[PDB]
Amino acid sequence: MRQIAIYGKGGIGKSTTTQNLTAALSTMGNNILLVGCDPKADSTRMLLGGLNQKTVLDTLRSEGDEGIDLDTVLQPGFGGIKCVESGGPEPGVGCAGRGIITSIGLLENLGAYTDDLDYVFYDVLGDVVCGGFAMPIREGKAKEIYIVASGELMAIYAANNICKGLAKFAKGGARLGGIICNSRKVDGERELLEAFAKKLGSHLIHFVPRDNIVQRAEINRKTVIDFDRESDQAKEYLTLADNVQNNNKLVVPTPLPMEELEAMMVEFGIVEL
Amino acid sequence: MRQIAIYGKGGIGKSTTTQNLTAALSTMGNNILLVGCDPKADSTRMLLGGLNQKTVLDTLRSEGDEGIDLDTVLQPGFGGIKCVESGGPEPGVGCAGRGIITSIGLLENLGAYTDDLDYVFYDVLGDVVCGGFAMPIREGKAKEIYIVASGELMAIYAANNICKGLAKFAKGGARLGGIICNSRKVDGERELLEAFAKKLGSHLIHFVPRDNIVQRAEINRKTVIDFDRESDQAKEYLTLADNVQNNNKLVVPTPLPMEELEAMMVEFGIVEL
Ligand code: SF4
Repeated sequence: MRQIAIYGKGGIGKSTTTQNLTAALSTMGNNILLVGCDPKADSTRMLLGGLNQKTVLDTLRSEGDEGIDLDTVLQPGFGGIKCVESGGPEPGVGCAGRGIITSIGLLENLGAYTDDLDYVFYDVLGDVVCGGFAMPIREGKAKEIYIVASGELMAIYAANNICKGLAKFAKGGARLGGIICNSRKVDGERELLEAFAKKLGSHLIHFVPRDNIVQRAEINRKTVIDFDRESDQAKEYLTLADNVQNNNKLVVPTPLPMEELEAMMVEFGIVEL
Repeated sequence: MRQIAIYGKGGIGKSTTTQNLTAALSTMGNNILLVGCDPKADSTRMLLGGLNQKTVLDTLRSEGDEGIDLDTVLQPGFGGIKCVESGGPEPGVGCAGRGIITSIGLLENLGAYTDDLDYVFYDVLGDVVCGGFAMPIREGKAKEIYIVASGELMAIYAANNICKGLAKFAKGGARLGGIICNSRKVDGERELLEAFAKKLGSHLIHFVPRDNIVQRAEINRKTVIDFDRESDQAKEYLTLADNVQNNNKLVVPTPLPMEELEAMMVEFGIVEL
C-alpha cells in the first residue's frame, strides 16, 4: 500500500487537486483511502457529493456512549474511494496532532486499512509546520509526500518549511515525492516552480493549469474526472496521477537557505526591488 | 491602548488587510505595534519593504552570552509602525503557540508595550483553531478580534470556528469586533457576509474590494496607502480604519449551527443543489 500525504499552503486549491488526483487514480483500477487531515478544507466533498461529511472527531465527541461504526465515518465516493474526515481540534483548546493520531488510531481499529488498498492519501494542512500537523510523517503513516505550491511568495515559503520538517524524519523513511504546481496564472510560474523543485533535489511532477471547468465541476459537487472524463483538465489530472503512480524519484529534500530562497523570488519577479 | 488580533482563513488576503489597515491607521495619528503570529504570512514586509524580518524566535536561538536588543526584533516601518515577527515553530517539532507565548513575553520584558502606543495588532493564523493559535486570546493579550472572510464556504466555516474559540474565552474579556470581507468578486458576497455577521451577533465592518492596485503595491513591497495615498482602494482601507477605530460594538459571538451555516450557503447560491 502506498502511503501518501499532500501538504501545502491553504487557499491555492490543494484539496481540489488531491480529490482530482485520487479520482483520476481510481480510474486506473486502484483502491484508495482518503483521510482529510485539514480542519479548514472539505477534503472529500467533490468525491462524496455532500457538504462536510461527519468527521471522526465530531462523532467521537458527540452525545452518547455507543461505539463508532465504520460506516458512520467512512463513506464510499467516486471511484470507490473510501472517504474520511478526521475533524478539527476542540476550538481554542485541542491540538490537531492528537486529533489526527486519534482518528487514525480509531480507523485502524475499525479496519479501514483493508488489505486490498493500493493507496492511502492524507490531505494535511500546511499553513503551520508544527509538531501536530507533522504527526502523519513522524509516525510513519505517510511516507511519500507531495507539496502543492504556486508562484506566490508565501506558497513557496510554506513548501520550503514543509521540506524542513520532512527532512527531520528522513531516517524513518519519509521522502519528498515532488512538487505540484496549482497554476495561479503568474508569469513564469512553471519556470519558477521547476527551479524551486530542482534546488530541493526534487522535481515538478506536474503543472496543473487554471481551467474554468474545475469551478464548473465543483459547482456540480464533483471532481473534473467525474464531471467530464474526456475533458482536457481531466487529462491533466490523469497525467498527474500517472506521474505519481510511477514516481521513482523520491528524495530527502534539501530546503533552500533563506538567501537563496529570497534570491529566487527576485530572479522570477515574484517581488520587485 | 487597543489590543486587536486579526484572524481568518489563509489565502484570502488577511495579512494584506492587516498591513493595509495598520498603515491606514498610522496616517490617522496612531502609534501602532504589529506582531506577526502567522507562520505562512510575511505580516510586516509591506510596512518594512524587505522580506522575512528577523524573528523573535530566531533571535533567541542565536542568542549569545549577552541578552537581546529590542531593535533586533522590533523594527520601525511605514507610518512609524513597530513591526515584530514571532516566527513559526521548529518545522515538524514545535508548537506554534509556545513561540507566540514566548515572543509576546519577550516583547513585554524588553519594554515594547510603551505608554504611548495606541494599538497593538496581532496577525494570527486562523486555518486551525487549536489551543496554540488561541493563545493571544486565552492569555488576555488580544481583547478585540476581527475576522477576515470571503463569500466562500470554508472561509465562513473557518470564521465560525474562530468564533467558537472566542466565545469559549469570553470571561477572559475577548470580544468579536466584526467581520471584514475580502471580496472574491463573487455574486451577493456582501449580502452573504452581512447575513453571516448578523447571525453571529456582530456586523460587517467593511467590504474590501478586489483591486489590482493591491497586487501592484505588494509586488513593490508596499501597502496601498503607501503605494498610492490618493488611490481608490487606499480610501477603502481608510474607511475600514475609521470603522475599526470608532467601532463600539464588541460582542460575544453566537456561532452558527452547522445546518444553519450550510443553509446560508444554499440561500445565497454559494452551494447549488
Ligand atoms: S502543535 Fe500545532 S496543532 Fe497542536 S496546538 Fe500547537 S500549533 Fe496547534
